[PDB]
Amino acid sequence: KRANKLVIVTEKVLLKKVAKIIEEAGATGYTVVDTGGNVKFEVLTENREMAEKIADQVAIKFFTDYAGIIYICEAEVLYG
Amino acid sequence: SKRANKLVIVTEKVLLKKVAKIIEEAGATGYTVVDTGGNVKFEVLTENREMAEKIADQVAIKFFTDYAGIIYICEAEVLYG
Amino acid sequence: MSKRANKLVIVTEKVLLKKVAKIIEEAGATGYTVVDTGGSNVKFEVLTENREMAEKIADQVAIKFFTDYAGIIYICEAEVLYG
Repeated sequence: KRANKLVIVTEKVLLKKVAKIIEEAGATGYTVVDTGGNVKFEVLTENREMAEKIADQVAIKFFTDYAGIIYICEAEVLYG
Repeated sequence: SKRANKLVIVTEKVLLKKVAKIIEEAGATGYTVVDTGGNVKFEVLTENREMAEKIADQVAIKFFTDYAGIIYICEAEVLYG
Repeated sequence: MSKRANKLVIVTEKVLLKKVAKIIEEAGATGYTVVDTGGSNVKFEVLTENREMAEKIADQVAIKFFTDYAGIIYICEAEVLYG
């Protein structure tokens, strides 16, 4: 099944706040890693709409005050 | 340049050695492994689709009825390797 | 609104972190991610302006280090939403 792999790279301080947004958006799960260049979230979303809803919330709420980038990659889910 | 399958396996850290063995025994030339929250995340650029699916089937069938996990594929264009 | 970009990923030996970071920056990359990985190794991810930049960075890293150090370089298509 084709899915959207939404990736959010932002400042580590927003880890708890962004994780809440992902969960409240109805994301079934997500990965989070520490990165240099910060924290990187990866979320396979049900549909495009959910990927965009999470992206819009994060951006609108934190991207005037915080550094970050958001992107989508196409993923084909085999299991899970 | 060559189109390849980037197989990604996210599962519990306890299965690191077991999953690594499956990748290697499938004939994977190499793989990346990282610790993750939300766990261990494997990334493997496979020769062909068939090998990507073989590894995915093996891991899922063997561990997923007992452990948490997700397996997916992303298209990658290999420039060097 | 949205823009397609090249997500260049470089996985190599941790010893080359500083050297590869310098190549990315000198190529004109606006930013990049770097993580520690097993398989120590280091993984860079760079969303490049265009394909040409992705390939310039890849050619420099590969030609200058891959005969002596281990590594792979690939590109994945990314759709940038914010940033």
